[PDB]
Amino acid sequence: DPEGSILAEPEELNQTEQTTYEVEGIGYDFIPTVLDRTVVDKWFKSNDEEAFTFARMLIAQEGLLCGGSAGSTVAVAVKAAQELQEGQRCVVILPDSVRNYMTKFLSDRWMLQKGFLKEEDLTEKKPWWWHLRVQELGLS
Amino acid sequence: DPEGSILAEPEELNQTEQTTYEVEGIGYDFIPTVLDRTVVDKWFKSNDEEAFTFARMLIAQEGLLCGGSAGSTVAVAVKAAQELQEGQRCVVILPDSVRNYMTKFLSDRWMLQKGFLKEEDLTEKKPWWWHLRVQELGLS
Repeated sequence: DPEGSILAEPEELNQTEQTTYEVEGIGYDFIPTVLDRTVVDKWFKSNDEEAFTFARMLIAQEGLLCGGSAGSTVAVAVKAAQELQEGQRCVVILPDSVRNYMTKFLSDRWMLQKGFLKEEDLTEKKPWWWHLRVQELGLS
Repeated sequence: DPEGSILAEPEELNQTEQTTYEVEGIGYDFIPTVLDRTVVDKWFKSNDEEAFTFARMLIAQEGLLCGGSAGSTVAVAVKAAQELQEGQRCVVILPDSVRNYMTKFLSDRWMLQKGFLKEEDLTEKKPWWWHLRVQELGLS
């Protein structure tokens, strides 16, 4: 359940100042009738930053063209499955595709504007010549 | 005695193929009537390249504004004087000043033009930034 929603229980997890989040399709300000919270063993809260980071990581490392909700699910799973051991199995549901987010997190400009990416993080992975200026080239 | 000239004795010293040299004021293709070679203990041959190098060294290090002929004398002095020990004294005659050679060896272009200097040899003493290009500067 993303931060800013009230679905997650116990209620102590929902104590946050903001109720606006960029992730789409999950989280609500009310408990839907169809939702049976009694069968959910445990709940985890997630934030937009980790969701989009994990979605990008999924796209780049596994080839799964998924959206933000999938990123949130995988981010929660990497924490929850720590209690598991070898020979056990985990399953995560990836709801939607990246077609609905082409100009959203899939775009670096949007993430930088929203603050989910930092110049330090973006440039740390870049090669040595990334910061050299154009004038250093041989050009005429 | 400069190379090409025949003032030096024994005659075996004067066995060289070129009869012309850049240095001025010393050396002739004949023995002057006033020259009494008998009072000279030893003779040395000299060339332009070493003479001008010492002349520049004299100016750059000893502060002596003397011509190439003075450089020739010192160029041989460092070789002949090696037989002397501490407490002994050596005297070198410096004929004339640098005034008569401004466009000559005093000019780096003239030395490079005559081949007495090499680009790699000359530039090896220059700072590390010597071979960088203008485009690398910050300019607007």
